[PDB]
Amino acid sequence: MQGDPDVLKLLNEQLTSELTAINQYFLHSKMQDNWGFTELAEHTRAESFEEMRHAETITDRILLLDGLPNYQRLFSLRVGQTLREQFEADLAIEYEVLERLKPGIVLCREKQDATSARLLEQILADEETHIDYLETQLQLMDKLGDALYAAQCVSRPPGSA
Amino acid sequence: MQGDPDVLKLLNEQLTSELTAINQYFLHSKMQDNWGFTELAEHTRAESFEEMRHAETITDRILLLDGLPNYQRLFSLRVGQTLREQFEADLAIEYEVLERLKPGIVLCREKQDATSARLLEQILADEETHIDYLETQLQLMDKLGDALYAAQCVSRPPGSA
Amino acid sequence: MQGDPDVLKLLNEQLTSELTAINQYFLHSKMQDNWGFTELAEHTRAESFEEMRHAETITDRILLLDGLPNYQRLFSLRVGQTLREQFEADLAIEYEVLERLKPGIVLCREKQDATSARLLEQILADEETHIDYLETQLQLMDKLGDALYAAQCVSRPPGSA
Amino acid sequence: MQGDPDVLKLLNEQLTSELTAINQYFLHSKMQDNWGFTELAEHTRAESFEEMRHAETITDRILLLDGLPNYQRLFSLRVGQTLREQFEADLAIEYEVLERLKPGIVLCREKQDATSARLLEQILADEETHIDYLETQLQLMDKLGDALYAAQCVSRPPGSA
Amino acid sequence: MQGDPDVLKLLNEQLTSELTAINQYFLHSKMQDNWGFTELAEHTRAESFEEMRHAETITDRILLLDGLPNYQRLFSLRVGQTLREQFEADLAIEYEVLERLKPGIVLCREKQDATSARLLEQILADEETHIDYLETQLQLMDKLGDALYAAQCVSRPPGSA
Amino acid sequence: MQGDPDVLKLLNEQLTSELTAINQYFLHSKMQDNWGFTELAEHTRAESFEEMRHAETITDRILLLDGLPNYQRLFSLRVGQTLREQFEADLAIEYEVLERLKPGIVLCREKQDATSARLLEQILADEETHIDYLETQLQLMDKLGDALYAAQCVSRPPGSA
Amino acid sequence: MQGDPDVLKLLNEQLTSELTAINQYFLHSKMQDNWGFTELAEHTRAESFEEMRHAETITDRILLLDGLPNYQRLFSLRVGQTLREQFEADLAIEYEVLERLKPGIVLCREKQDATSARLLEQILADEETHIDYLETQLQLMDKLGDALYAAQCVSRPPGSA
Ligand code: HEM
Ligand code: HEM
Ligand code: HEM
Ligand SMILES: [Mg+2]
Ligand SMILES: [Mg+2]
Ligand SMILES: [Mg+2]
Ligand SMILES: [Mg+2]
Ligand SMILES: [Mg+2]
Ligand SMILES: [Mg+2]
Ligand SMILES: [Mg+2]
Ligand SMILES: [Zn+2]
Ligand SMILES: [Zn+2]
Ligand SMILES: [Zn+2]
Ligand SMILES: [Zn+2]
Ligand SMILES: [Zn+2]
Ligand SMILES: [Zn+2]
Ligand SMILES: [Zn+2]
Ligand SMILES: [Zn+2]
Ligand SMILES: [Zn+2]
Ligand SMILES: [Zn+2]
Ligand SMILES: [Zn+2]
Ligand SMILES: [Zn+2]
Ligand SMILES: [Zn+2]
Ligand SMILES: [Zn+2]
Repeated sequence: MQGDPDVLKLLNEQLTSELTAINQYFLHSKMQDNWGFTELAEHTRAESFEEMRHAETITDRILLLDGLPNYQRLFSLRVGQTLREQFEADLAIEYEVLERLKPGIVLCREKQDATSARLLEQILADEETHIDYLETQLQLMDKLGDALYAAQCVSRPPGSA
Repeated sequence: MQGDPDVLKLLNEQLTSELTAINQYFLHSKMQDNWGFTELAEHTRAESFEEMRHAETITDRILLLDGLPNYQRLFSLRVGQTLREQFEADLAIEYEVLERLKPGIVLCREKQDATSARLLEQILADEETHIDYLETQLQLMDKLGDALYAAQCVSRPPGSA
Repeated sequence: MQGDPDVLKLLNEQLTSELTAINQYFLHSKMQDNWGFTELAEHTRAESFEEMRHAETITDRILLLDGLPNYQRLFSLRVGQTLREQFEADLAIEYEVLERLKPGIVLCREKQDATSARLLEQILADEETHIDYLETQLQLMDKLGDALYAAQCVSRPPGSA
Repeated sequence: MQGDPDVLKLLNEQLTSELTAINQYFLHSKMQDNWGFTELAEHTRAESFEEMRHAETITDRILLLDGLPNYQRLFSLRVGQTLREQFEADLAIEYEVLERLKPGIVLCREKQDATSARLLEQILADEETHIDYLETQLQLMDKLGDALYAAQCVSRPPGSA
Repeated sequence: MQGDPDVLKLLNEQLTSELTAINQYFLHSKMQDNWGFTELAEHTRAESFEEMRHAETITDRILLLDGLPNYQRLFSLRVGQTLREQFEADLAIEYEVLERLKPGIVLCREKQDATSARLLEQILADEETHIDYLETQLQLMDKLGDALYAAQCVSRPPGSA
Repeated sequence: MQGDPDVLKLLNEQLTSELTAINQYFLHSKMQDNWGFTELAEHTRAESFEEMRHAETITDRILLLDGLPNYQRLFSLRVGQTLREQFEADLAIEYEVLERLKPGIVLCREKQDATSARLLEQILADEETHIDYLETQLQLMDKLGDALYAAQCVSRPPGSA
Repeated sequence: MQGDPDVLKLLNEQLTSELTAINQYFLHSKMQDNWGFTELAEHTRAESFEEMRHAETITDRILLLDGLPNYQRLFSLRVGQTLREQFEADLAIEYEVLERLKPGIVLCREKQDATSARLLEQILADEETHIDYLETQLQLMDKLGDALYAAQCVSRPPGSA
């Protein structure tokens, strides 16, 4: 099938977001592991795999629509130097996803591509959950304190890479 | 620990190659799936996961050596538009790996970092096997003919993405 | 026990034939593997193991007869450069086995060494089976054509060594 | 087999380190247990057993090379009086192992004793990992604070020797 | 891939030595069986199979490097006529392997073929182990006496081929 | 049998001390439960049961020796109103057990009642263990701080009676 | 708890013996393995582990009594060059343990430390049993003769390190 050019442009920009999120989350999780925050690392790693799945889903749809998935381009990674900065870095990307997909979904349905819209509706709900998780962590750090919060991210006894 | 700066530059160069290989192979697998070569696509996808593992292994070592893993850089993807071109594209990056790692391993041992050298020795063996597979497929296409080779890459009956 | 000196000379000639057949078949199977004909390679390797078993059985009898097994001597290997040449090379040694064992068996039963004769009767029937297999493959290549026959010797998707 | 005299001297020096690390680690873990840090004690004990295993592996190779394993000599134990001191003491012998084995490995490979080299490459990798665990715990204590870190090393309810 | 011409020459000489050791060990084991040393025979036969596996591993590497495995040449068998002579025979060829592979591994690494070096490092370790076993048996025969040693090589009651 | 009058006096004083420790420990555990220190409560309750078993063992021996177990007398309970006070309370009575049983065991043996001595030796060992636990907890509260220590005595989320 | 200073000195002296017996026994078992006496080596290794267990038990008690376990000091190893010499060497340290612990036990009971006494009574019983095993083997060698005894310490077929 031939996809609509604007829908393909949109799926491709979202693809770039996902490939960027894969790297950002993956690296965060590895850095978290290396700092001793092994319990938190497991969770960030899983976020990474969800992004891998998003990238795949989008690639499929781009191919089905006879487009060219862009695996060449990445956005700028935000590599945080502390737990708080890492949550904010990943929060920043998730909110860029909303800014895009909120009008994006509406644009797909105007173009009468319900299937693309539904696919992006599913990704949006997944990213809204990530946002929810991240925002709650930053809120928890505020309530517990950085030290105390970080203590909930290590195993007993603390472990390593 | 502090890694030797030339060793880390080499580990990061290799990391970039792995990240590039992940994208190249994964896209190739998806494209093979969409063309109906679903049997071949399963194998190419597995090659992609092996690169993901290489990236991870290298990332760990760079961190242990207190370096900064570069997840920002990719090399240029070669996206082939036929099966032969895809094998040739993937073969071209595996050969780049050899050119890098062959003197690389010797440099690591000279710098007295035998652990990073063994890590790269293991990746090198893995990539030599990928080379062997790819060169054998290009040979087989010559022996069988493109059509008949391709016919061994579809299921019974042929399927789709 | 003292074996008859002509029977021991015969048993040793055949052992040399088996030791040669072990190498020829084994190397053919490894070659086939490296060409991508992995399915065919499994069958040639098994013919190798059959020859290994013949060599052992003969070895045993030579020893029981207080002879010296010759493990030093090999005949000339025919190392084929194509599937057809490999079948022909392997067929050529099986035919040499026939020329030897057909009068050989009669000779053993003349020397009143029935047990060695039965030993060789068993080997002869196994080699007649290999001849049958080989002759049928050469016929099949003529019926199917080289490429099409070879395509039945790869897996789906084609693999390698 | 007669081993190279310099290889043997190196293997024996490393043996002495292992025997020392056994006692230091074992005693550390026992002290940790008596302080109530029973969860951390299990990890420290395990490090002990890893050292016992290195001692054994080296002993075997010294014997295979007709040398005399030195079970008489120990280095100076550093017995720390605090968790931080203990990590620092154990870190200090692991760094001594690096300074020995990094040129040690190159020396074995020069003497053309690749088997001894490989054995020490494996010990090196193991000790690099202890170093990584140790430096991560010292960093964690700085991020969490001594009291909070310590509370991750007791069970719920806190236990004892 | 095209292997280095000098490394292929080495791998091929190693292969001749393995093909020779298969024959030597195998025949020794059969001879041991016919003398009644059936328990010892089991162990010698296994050594034979280990040599078969080395021959295989080397063949695969020669083929991956586009070389021609030499299945035609054998070295001179040393066929011992007593247990002591057999251990000496077999020890003789294990030592020739060392003479060859100690500088060989160094040469592979200089040629920047780490993978072939690693393959030979593995074989070297395996042969060092054979040497250790063989040297131990010859020393045990000295300690126990030939009769008494031999008595530990038969079953209860002694069996036969 | 008729026990020695002096050993019976000792066994009976020991019995009073056990009956007292049952009550003290049991009440402490219940109090700990009502404060929310439910994980700590489990351990204190078990200490109570151990004291019940000591009381039983002593009763049986007094009866076998035709004595009159004194189930009427208690010593003064020390009921602490904080965790620290409770450990101190319980430690106080374990130390009184030592004061009594150290010369007691010596006295049984002088009276030639080895069996009663052995029985008390077993109790002494059990109490030394209680002392070790208690002393460790008081030292841990010093290291961690009262709040932090107490936090290791609650479940997640904190529970109640 | 504060242990009696003389009890602590005795426990530490015995600790030194154990640490020495660990090394002597372990090395003996490794040497026995390299000589081909692999069946006897398994028994000698086990004695080693028993010594490790004594070392641990003593360490625990020294710690419970707020002493400093001495992991720095070793006595002189007697490394025997023959099976008979090894039994004699190991017998010589077990007899040193008797000479220490026989008055040691009486001294603990005088200091009214019955728990330490019991712990050393248990070690004494264990070492009395090693002494019995050791003196029985020396007697057996005299009854069977060295060669014949030795042949009961190898497997069938004789093995190696
Ligand atoms: C092109 C971007 C990528 C795509 C589309 C992708 C896709 C996937 C998919 C579909 C899986 C299996 C998911 C599952 O069923 O659990 C996966 C697994 C994995 N990926 Fe990726 N990935 C990408 C990049 C990366 C990168 C950059 C890394 C690390 C540097 C990485 C590391 C891994 C690891 C460690 C696993 C699982 C390990 C295994 O079982 O092999 N991936 N990926
Ligand atoms: C050309 C050199 C040879 C190669 C590369 C070779 C390789 C092998 C391999 C890969 C196996 C499978 C089992 C294993 O290796 O663990 C095997 C089995 C065997 N080989 Fe060989 N071999 C060779 C020559 C010989 C010779 C000269 C004999 C003498 C009889 C022999 C006797 C056997 C026997 C009895 C078995 C097991 C029987 C069976 O599995 O059916 N081999 N060989
Ligand atoms: C002298 C050098 C030593 C060597 C070569 C040595 C070797 C070993 C080996 C090979 C094991 C079993 C391996 C395993 O289960 O993972 C072991 C276990 C043990 N070792 Fe050592 N060890 C040595 C010294 C010590 C010392 C000084 C202590 C101090 C008490 C010690 C305490 C233990 C304990 C508690 C175990 C495990 C107990 C068991 O499994 O029965 N070892 N040792
Ligand atoms: Mg399509
Ligand atoms: Mg670090
Ligand atoms: Mg015979
Ligand atoms: Mg030796
Ligand atoms: Mg090839
Ligand atoms: Mg009564
Ligand atoms: Mg204490
Ligand atoms: Zn996503
Ligand atoms: Zn997301
Ligand atoms: Zn790779
Ligand atoms: Zn690759
Ligand atoms: Zn045959
Ligand atoms: Zn045949
Ligand atoms: Zn170590
Ligand atoms: Zn270590
Ligand atoms: Zn070999
Ligand atoms: Zn060998
Ligand atoms: Zn009690
Ligand atoms: Zn108590
Ligand atoms: Zn002991
Ligand atoms: Zn002992």
